[PDB]
Amino acid sequence: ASITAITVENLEYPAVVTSPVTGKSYFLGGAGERGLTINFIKFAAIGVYLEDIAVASLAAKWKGKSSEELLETLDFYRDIISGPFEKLIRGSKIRELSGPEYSRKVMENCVAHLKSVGTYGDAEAEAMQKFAEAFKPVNFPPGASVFYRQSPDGILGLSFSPDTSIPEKEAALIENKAVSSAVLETMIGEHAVSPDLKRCLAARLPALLNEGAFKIGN
Repeated sequence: ASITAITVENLEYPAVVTSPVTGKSYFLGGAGERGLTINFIKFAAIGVYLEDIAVASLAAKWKGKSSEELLETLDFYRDIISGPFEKLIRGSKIRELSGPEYSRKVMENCVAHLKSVGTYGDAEAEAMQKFAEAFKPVNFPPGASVFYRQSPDGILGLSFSPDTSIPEKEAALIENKAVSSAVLETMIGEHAVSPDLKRCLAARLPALLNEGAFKIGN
């Protein structure tokens, strides 16, 4: 039919979001849940937004592929993760979480990843320190959100909100190529814990990739 909003555990993810920081417009690629290993306890919801130009970019290699084919093609997610377009990730809590509580397990996966690809030098350790620091003064009562703005120019912007509305400014800009893609790498890349996100993107992209390009209006 047409692109749609996704609701996760009562956390609405709009079909379209426009960034107040770069003016770029994104479309919902998919949403997912993320919880713990104790009974599986769901803690947060996650939505991956891709800039509208991402469609033209992915078109040549992926238009025509079925959702079944996309889901199994690791190379599909590498074009999503490292594609020449901005990505926006919004994590919204189901269960209250302080900055550090949350930033804790996010940095875990990120540090691991960077280590397994040989890109975790001082610069990378420094950037992750700035990342931890941006989360310290923040708290995430259910409904509250963190917006990771992954710039194509190697910037990772960090925004925090009381609800699911997008902030007008960012609390921090982390300038490191490897780290900029790390967060998205941990959610939809090869060694992603939960399939939820990868499955959702495989499901909703085929419809789009076939309509050529896609511009979220003037």
